[PDB]
Amino acid sequence: KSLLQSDALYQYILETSVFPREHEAMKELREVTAKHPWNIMTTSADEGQFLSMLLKLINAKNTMEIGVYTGYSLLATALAIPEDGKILAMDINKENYELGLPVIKKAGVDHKIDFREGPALPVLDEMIKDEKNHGSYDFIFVDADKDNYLNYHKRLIDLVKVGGVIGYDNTLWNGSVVAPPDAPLRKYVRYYRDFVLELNKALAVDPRIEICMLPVGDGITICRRIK
Amino acid sequence: KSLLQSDALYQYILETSVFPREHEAMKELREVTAKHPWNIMTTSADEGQFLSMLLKLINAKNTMEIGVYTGYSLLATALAIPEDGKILAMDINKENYELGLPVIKKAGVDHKIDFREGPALPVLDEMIKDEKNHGSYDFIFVDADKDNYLNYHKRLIDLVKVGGVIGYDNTLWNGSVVAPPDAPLRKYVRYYRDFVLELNKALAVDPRIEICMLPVGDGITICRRIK
Ligand SMILES: COc1cc(/C=C/C(=O)SCCNC(=O)CCNC(=O)[C@]2(O)[C@H](OP(=O)(O)OP(=O)(O)OC[C@H]3O[C@@H](n4cnc5c(N)ncnc54)[C@H](O)[C@@H]3OP(=O)(O)O)C2(C)C)cc(OC)c1O
Ligand SMILES: Nc1ncnc2c1ncn2[C@@H]1O[C@H](CSCC[C@H](N)C(=O)O)[C@@H](O)[C@H]1O
Ligand SMILES: Nc1ncnc2c1ncn2[C@@H]1O[C@H](CSCC[C@H](N)C(=O)O)[C@@H](O)[C@H]1O
Ligand SMILES: [Ca+2]
Ligand SMILES: [Ca+2]
Repeated sequence: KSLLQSDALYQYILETSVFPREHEAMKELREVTAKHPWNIMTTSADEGQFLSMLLKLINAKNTMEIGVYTGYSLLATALAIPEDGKILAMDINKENYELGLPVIKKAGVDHKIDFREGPALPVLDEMIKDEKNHGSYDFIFVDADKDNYLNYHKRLIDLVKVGGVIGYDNTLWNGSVVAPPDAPLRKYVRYYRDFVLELNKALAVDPRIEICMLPVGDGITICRRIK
Repeated sequence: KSLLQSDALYQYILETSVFPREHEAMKELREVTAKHPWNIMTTSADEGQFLSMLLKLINAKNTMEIGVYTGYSLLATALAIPEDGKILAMDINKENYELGLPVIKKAGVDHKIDFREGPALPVLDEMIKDEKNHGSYDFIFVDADKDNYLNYHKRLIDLVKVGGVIGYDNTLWNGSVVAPPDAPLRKYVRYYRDFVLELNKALAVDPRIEICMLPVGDGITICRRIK
């Protein structure tokens, strides 16, 4: 499903504004992923289209992605940034990443990707220690844990430059953020729900960023660093 | 009512992301606009936060607005852009602008507007004649009539520069594609749905832009100029 009022409205957007003129490598990868068990996690085409737009608009060149899976956001990112662009991508799996890596290579853009297998926090902590890494990123996309978002934000805010933009994905969490106390949901969404609400409250109050909650995909909260 | 899954969800977005960080008087003007005698068309609380983000992200300085009325989106733009730059508040026909100018004046940011009254089409045509008004606007937001959109685009595509970004409101027109010819929809909406459906199809195919249909309010299509 989606966050709009009708699956038809959503589709109308896809059929008229996304699928036509959408590279193909995306189409390919989106096809490969459909065969995989956890494909429910791949990000939507409409949202990859928005990310493309945004990347272009802010003319980003150096970026980071936490939560790669298969590679949809990644591919989208690499096809948008300039030829000399660079992306630091982190995921705990890796086998899932290689499942899509063939398509990224087939789009001749895999060279902008530095994949690192393993938990993201450890890495973040080591980067903080080097003052050279501070304010060194144009864009940072966060589509991983959830119970770890606030933790990431603590070091991410010093890694993104003032120019800004950190994207926290899934902030509307399937709407569960307003589900009536009596409408049983999947155990995982019920679990991650407390963290999202908490995450959102913190972001709304954080003086170092500007923020915009866009109901595209499962919701992206765009944060622009102001200090 | 919004275009999202539920009113609650839409409220959540405003409750957590807008009202709190919301600008000064955005609620003033918003309360004012609610006093307007006709109060016919819609005024979304989630647009200001969005244009603000968009505008600062592209570092807009020289912009233009076509279709004011109270000036809500106009205020937002004025507040979001630098005290430096100016806004060619192109025009509108009625003086609902006058009704809100007090607030925009009170928020002291009116010194950026260059309001003009009466049809803009004539004005665009003029501007076009001088080969130097081509690619001189950083951003253009169109929330005018509807049958004039396609007519404006034909001109607007030359007034915006590289990234430029032209935005058009109500591009999803409250749920355009309803149940096939058998839906209980007012004649008023059915009349304009025709121009939207068409506007959408054209925009989706124009090779000079990239576009992106975002579900903010009643729908906003962001167009980035590439050719
Ligand atoms: C970390 O986590 C993450 C997480 C993600 C999350 C992913 C999403 O996919 S969001 C969704 C994108 N994918 C989807 O769109 C497809 C998901 N499927 C759905 O949305 C569903 O169709 C249905 O929910 P539902 O239709 O609303 O139904 P419901 O459970 O709320 O049910 C209510 C009725 O069912 C029925 N009922 C009773 N007991 C049960 C039961 N045990 N089970 C089901 N029904 C019932 C009764 O009649 C209920 O009514 P009442 O008795 O209370 O009056 C599903 C939620 C299962 C990505 C990620 O990557 C970064 C990451 O890291
Ligand atoms: N602590 C952690 N560190 C790094 N990656 C993690 C993580 N916890 C979960 N992940 C990963 O976060 C991934 C993101 S899934 C969604 C995003 C992806 N860019 C896409 O568009 O498909 C999960 O697949 C998972 O393997
Ligand atoms: N030629 C014209 N140019 C601009 N606006 C016009 C117009 N003719 C009529 N209008 C009136 O302009 C109104 C604008 S409603 C715009 C509201 C939106 N929240 C925003 O601030 O962006 C239309 O509903 C219409 O009745
Ligand atoms: Ca996601
Ligand atoms: Ca409007």
